[PDB]
Amino acid sequence: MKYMITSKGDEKSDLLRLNMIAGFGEYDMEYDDVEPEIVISIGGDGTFLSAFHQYEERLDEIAFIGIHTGHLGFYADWRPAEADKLVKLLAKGEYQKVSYPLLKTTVKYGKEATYLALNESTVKSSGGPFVVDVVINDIHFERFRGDGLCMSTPSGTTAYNKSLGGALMHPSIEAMQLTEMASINNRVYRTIGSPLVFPKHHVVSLQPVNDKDFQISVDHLSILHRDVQEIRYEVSAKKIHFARFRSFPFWRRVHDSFIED
Amino acid sequence: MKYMITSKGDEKSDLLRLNMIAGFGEYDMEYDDVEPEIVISIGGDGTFLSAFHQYEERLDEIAFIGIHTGHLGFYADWRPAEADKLVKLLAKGEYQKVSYPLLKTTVKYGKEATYLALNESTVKSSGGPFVVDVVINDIHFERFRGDGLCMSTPSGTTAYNKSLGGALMHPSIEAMQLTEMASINNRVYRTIGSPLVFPKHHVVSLQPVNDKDFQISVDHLSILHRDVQEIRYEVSAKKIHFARFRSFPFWRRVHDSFIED
Amino acid sequence: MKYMITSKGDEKSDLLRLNMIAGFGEYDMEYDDVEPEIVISIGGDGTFLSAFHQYEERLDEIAFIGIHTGHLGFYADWRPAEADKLVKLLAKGEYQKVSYPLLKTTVKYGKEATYLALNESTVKSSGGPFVVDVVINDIHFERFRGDGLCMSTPSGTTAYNKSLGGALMHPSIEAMQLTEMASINNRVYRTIGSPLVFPKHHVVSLQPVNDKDFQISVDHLSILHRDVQEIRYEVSAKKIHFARFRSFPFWRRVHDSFIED
Amino acid sequence: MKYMITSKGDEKSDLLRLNMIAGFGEYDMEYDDVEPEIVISIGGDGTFLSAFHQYEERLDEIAFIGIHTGHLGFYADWRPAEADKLVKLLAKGEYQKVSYPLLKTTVKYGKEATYLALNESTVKSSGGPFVVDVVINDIHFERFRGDGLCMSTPSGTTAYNKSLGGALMHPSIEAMQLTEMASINNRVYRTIGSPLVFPKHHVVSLQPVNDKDFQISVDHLSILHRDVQEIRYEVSAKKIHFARFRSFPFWRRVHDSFIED
Ligand SMILES: N=C(N)NCCCN(CC#Cc1nc2c(N)ncnc2n1[C@@H]1O[C@H](CO)[C@@H](O)[C@H]1O)C[C@H]1O[C@@H](n2cnc3c(N)ncnc32)[C@H](O)[C@@H]1O
Ligand SMILES: N=C(N)NCCCN(CC#Cc1nc2c(N)ncnc2n1[C@@H]1O[C@H](CO)[C@@H](O)[C@H]1O)C[C@H]1O[C@@H](n2cnc3c(N)ncnc32)[C@H](O)[C@@H]1O
Ligand SMILES: N=C(N)NCCCN(CC#Cc1nc2c(N)ncnc2n1[C@@H]1O[C@H](CO)[C@@H](O)[C@H]1O)C[C@H]1O[C@@H](n2cnc3c(N)ncnc32)[C@H](O)[C@@H]1O
Ligand SMILES: N=C(N)NCCCN(CC#Cc1nc2c(N)ncnc2n1[C@@H]1O[C@H](CO)[C@@H](O)[C@H]1O)C[C@H]1O[C@@H](n2cnc3c(N)ncnc32)[C@H](O)[C@@H]1O
Repeated sequence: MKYMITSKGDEKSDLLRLNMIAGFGEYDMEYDDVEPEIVISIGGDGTFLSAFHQYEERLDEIAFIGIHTGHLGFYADWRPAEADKLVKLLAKGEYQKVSYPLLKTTVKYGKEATYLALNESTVKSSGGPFVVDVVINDIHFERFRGDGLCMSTPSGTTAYNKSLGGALMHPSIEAMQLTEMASINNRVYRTIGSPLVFPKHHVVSLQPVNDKDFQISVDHLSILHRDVQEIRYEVSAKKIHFARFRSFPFWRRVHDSFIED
Repeated sequence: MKYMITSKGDEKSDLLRLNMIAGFGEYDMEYDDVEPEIVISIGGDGTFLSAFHQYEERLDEIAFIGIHTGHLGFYADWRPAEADKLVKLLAKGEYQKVSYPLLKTTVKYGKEATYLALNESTVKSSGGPFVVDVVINDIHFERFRGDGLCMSTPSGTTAYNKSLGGALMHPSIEAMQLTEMASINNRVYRTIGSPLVFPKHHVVSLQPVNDKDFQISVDHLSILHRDVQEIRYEVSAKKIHFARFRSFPFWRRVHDSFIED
Repeated sequence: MKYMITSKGDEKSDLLRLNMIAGFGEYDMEYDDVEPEIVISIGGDGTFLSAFHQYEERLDEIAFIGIHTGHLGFYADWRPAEADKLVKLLAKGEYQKVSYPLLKTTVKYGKEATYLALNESTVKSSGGPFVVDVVINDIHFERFRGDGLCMSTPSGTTAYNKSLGGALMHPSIEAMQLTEMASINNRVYRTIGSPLVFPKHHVVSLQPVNDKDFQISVDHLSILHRDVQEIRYEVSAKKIHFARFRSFPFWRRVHDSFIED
Repeated sequence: MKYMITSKGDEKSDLLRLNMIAGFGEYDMEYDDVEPEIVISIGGDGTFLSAFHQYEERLDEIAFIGIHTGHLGFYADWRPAEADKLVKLLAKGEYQKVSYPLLKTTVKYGKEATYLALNESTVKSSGGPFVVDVVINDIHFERFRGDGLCMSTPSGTTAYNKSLGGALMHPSIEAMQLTEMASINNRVYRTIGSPLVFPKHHVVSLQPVNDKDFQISVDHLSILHRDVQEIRYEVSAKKIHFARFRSFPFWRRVHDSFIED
C-alpha cells in the first residue's frame, strides 16, 4: 500500500531508511507521506512518538512499526538486521494489527483544545506554586499541592509514570493512571499519595485554585497555557494500531528493557 | 428471601443484629444461614472478609452488604443509623447488584489447592530467605529476592497493596496487581520494582529456587505450605456481588477513608 | 539589644508586629534593621526563610525567632498569644542559643557565585532533558537523568526533601542529604535511587553532560543560570542561630506538624 | 600478632584460608581463635557478620578484614588475588584502623537483654497484627501499625534499610536510621512514613499496645521474644574497627555494588 518512513536523522537511520525504500521499490509499494497506510519509524521511542503525532489525524487508517537503531524501544521493537525481512512480510500484508489505548486531554480557557497522548500528559505550574483541585466524575477528590501531576496511558506506564512510582499496566487494559510529582503532605495538606488507575468513561478534571497558568506537556510537546480553567483527562475512544509480524509480548518487552537483555 | 447476618461479636454489633432480625420478622424474610441469598455483615472490613469466606461456595447466589459499627469500611459502607431503612428497602428487593473481581490462587505440591481472595494473596518465606522465580504466561520475568510478594484484587488495592506502594484501581477493571515486599536490588540482583497490573487470562506463577516452604496468606487466612512447587495467580472467573441501594462511588469511598470524612 | 521584626504583611502579622514593637519600647530595646542582634519573623516558614536571607551576611551576630500567625511552622514555632511573654523574656536576655547547619552552594561559570540555604538547593534543567554527572569527592558516582536533584540541610529534611522520599534528619547532625527527582532507570540508565546523606567536608559536584543551562533554586529563590560548568554542595561552616526560651524538641515539632496537633 | 580466619566453608574459601595460614606461618604470626587481634573473614557479608558476632565481646581489641570470594561485599572488600599481599602488609602491621558505629538494642521483659548490631535490628509481630507505640526521648511520637520496623547502623543503610526506602548514610556519621515496613495509613491511622535519622544519645523505644510477642532480628539472628515490655535503640558507645591497607571510599564501594563494577 501507501507507506512512509521517518528517520531520527543520524547517518545510521537515514541509510537504513534509504535501503528500505529501495527494497520497497521491488514491490507494489508506493512512498506517500500524505496519506500512508503504513508508517515506519527508525530511531528510538522519541522518533516513534514524533511519527504518532505527525499522523494523529489518520490513526484509524494507519498501522505503525518502529525500528530501533539504538537500544531497544518500547515502541521501536524491531532490530535493524530484520529490516529486509520486514520489507518482505509487509509488502504482502497478511499481518495482524494490535491496538493500544490513548489518553485524551482537553484544555478549557475563558475555548477548548484537545490533544492525544501515546505516553502521558503532565501539568506543572508556570513558575509559582502548583495547587489544583482534582475532581473525579464531578466529585471533588483532593486539593493537590506540589510539583505536578502525570496522566499516563497503559503503554506510557513504563515511561515517566514509572519514574514517579506508578504501576506498569498491560496495554490491553483500557485505562489511564495518575501519579503525583512531589506532593506536600502535612497536617493541613493531604493527597492520596498512591497512583490512581481509572477505567474508560471516567473523567478526571484539574481545576486551578489561584494561579491559572500551567505548563502542560503531551508526550514530548510542552506548551505554556494561560487563562486555563480546566484540564480534563479521559481514556480516548481513538486507538493507535501497530503492525505485528511476530510475538513480542509486552511483559517480555518490559523484561528486556528493565531486567536485562 | 433467605438472609443471614454476621456480627463482629461486640455488644454494639450483636444488638444491631438482633434489632435487624426483629425488623426482618415483619416481612417475608426468613433467617437461613445455610443457603441465604442476602448476607449482611456487621462490624468492619475484617468481619466482612469473614462473611465472604464463610459463603465463598455460593458467591453467585448471594448479595453482600456491610454495616460498619466502627469507622467506615471499604466493604462495610452503611452506617448503623440507616439499618432500619436498610431492612425496608431490602425486604422489597428491587435493588441493583454490583459485582467486583476476585483473585484465584492455585497452590501445587508434589496435588492442588485453590483459594479465592477478595483483598489479596501474599507469599513470604517460612523462616529462611525468600527467593522465587516469577513467570508471566510461561515467560520467565524475574528472580525475586526479598520479604515477599502481594497479589491484589481491584478492591484490595486500598488494603495491603496500598501500604506497599501499589496503585489504587477502580473495581470495574478486571485485573490483579502484584507488588514487592522489600526487594533486594544490587549489581547481581534485579527486580522490576514497580507494581505490575495484569488483565484477565494472564497467569503469574511463582516457582521456588531453593527453599520450598512458604507462608501463603489469603485475605486474613495465613497457611504454612510445605513441598510447594508453584503458586499460580489469575483473575477469577467468579465475582462477588454487592446489593446497592444508593450511589456511593468507589473514589468517594476512597476520599472518605484516606483524605477526610 | 538591637532588634528588628519582619511581617508576612497581612493585617494579623502587621498588627502583632506593631504591638511587639510597642512592648519593646518599654525596655532597653532599640529597633534597628541594619545591624540587629535579634530578628523576629512573623508569618510562616516562607516569612522566616525571607528573614534568614535578608540577614545572611550577619548570621553569626544574630539570633532568630519565628512566630507563626497561621499554622505551626518548623521555624516559626511560637504562637501569637505568647508574644508578650516573648517580649519580656528577651529584653532581659539570658536565653540559650541553638545552632542548625546550613548548605553551601557554589556555582562556577566560564566565575563563581556562592549561596547559603537553610532549607535546600535544587537543580532542574532549563527546558531540555536534565543530565548531570554526579561526582563525590572527585569520584564519579553516577550519571543522573531525570527531572532534577535536591540537596537538603537537616532542618530542610521536612520540606521538599520529605516530599521526594528523603529521610528526616535531626538538626544536630552536621550533614546534607541528596534526593532524586524522577530518575530514569532502565537497562542503559542507572542511578542509586536512594537518598544520600553526606557528612561535613564531603563535596558533591554536579557537572553538565550536554545542555549547560539549569534552573538552580536556593530555598525560595530560583535563578536561571547559563554557561554553568559545575555546582558544588557542601555543609557550610556557617550556622544559623535560634534564640530558645523553652524546650520544643525537633521530633515533637515533627510530630506536631505531621502526625497531629 | 594473634590472628584467626573464618571461612564460608565452601572449597574456594577453605583453601584460601589454608593458603593464608601457610603464608602467616612465615612471619611472627600466631593463629589464636580465642583472643585474636586480627580477624579475617573469607566469604561474603554473611560470613563477615558471623565473624563480628563471634567476637563481639572483644571489639576494641580486634581489627577486622573481609575477603570476598564471591561478589564484592560491603564489608568483605578485598579480592582473593590480593591475599598474599594482604598477608605481608599485615604481618608488619603499620596499618590504619577505621571505626564504624554500631546499634545497641535493649529488650526488657517482666529482665533485660542487650545486643549489638553491625547491620540493623528489626521488630515484626509473632503472628498477629504488629502495633507498637514509638517513643523518642520519652516523647510519644507515633502509633505504628503494619509489618514492622527496621533500625539501621550507617553501614547497614545499604542492606535491609535500602530495600525499605531508607537513605544511605556515610559511616563517619554517628547515627541510626529507622524505616517502616508496610505501614497502614488512613483516616484513623497515621505514621510519619519517612525514614528517621537519629544522632548519638537519642533513645527510640518501642512499646507494645496489645500483643506483647515479637520476632526481633539482630543482623542475621532472629529471636522470638515473649512477654516484651520495651525495645530500646540507641547508637552504641562501642565501635567496630577495620584494618585498612588502601583507600577504598564508602561511596566508591556504593558505586561499585549498585551502579556498576
Ligand atoms: N510550594 C511551592 N511551589 N513553593 C512555596 C514557596 C515558599 N516556601 C517556604 C517554605 C517552607 C517550609 N519549610 C519547611 C521545613 N523546613 N519543614 C517543613 N515544612 C516546611 N515548609 C513548608 O513547605 C510548604 C510549602 O511551601 C508550606 O507548608 C511550608 O510551611 C519555599 C519552600 O517550599 C518547599 N517546596 C517547594 N516545592 C515543594 C514541593 N513540591 N514539595 C514540598 N515542599 C516544596 C521548599 O522546601 C522551599 O524551601
Ligand atoms: N535475605 C535474607 N532473607 N537473609 C539473608 C541472610 C544473610 N544476611 C547477610 C548479609 C548482608 C549484607 N550486608 C550488607 C550491607 N551492609 N550493605 C549492602 N549489602 C549487604 N548485604 C547483602 O544483603 C544481601 C542479602 O543477604 C546479600 O547481597 C548481601 O551481600 C543478613 C542480612 O540480610 C539483610 N536482609 C534481610 N532481608 C532483606 C531484604 N528483604 N532486603 C534486603 N536486605 C535484607 C539484612 O540487612 C541482614 O542484616
Ligand atoms: N527525558 C526528558 N527530559 N525528555 C526526553 C524527550 C523524549 N521522550 C521520548 C521518549 C520515550 C519513551 N517512551 C517510553 C515508554 N513508553 N516506555 C519506556 N521507555 C520509554 N521511553 C524512554 O524514555 C527515556 C527518556 O526520554 C528514553 O530512554 C526513552 O527510550 C519524551 C518522553 O520522555 C519521558 N520522560 C520525561 N521526563 C522523564 C523523567 N523524568 N523520567 C522518565 N521519563 C521521562 C516521558 O514519558 C515523555 O513522553
Ligand atoms: N493488620 C494486620 N496485621 N492484620 C489485620 C487483619 C484483618 N484484616 C481485615 C481487613 C481489612 C481491610 N480491607 C480493606 C480494603 N479493601 N481497603 C481498605 N482498607 C481495608 N482494610 C483495613 O485494613 C486495616 C488493617 O486490617 C483496617 O483498617 C481495615 O479497615 C486483614 C487484611 O489486613 C490487610 N493488611 C495486613 N497487613 C497489612 C499491612 N502491613 N498494611 C496494610 N494492610 C495490611 C490485608 O489487606 C488483609 O486482607
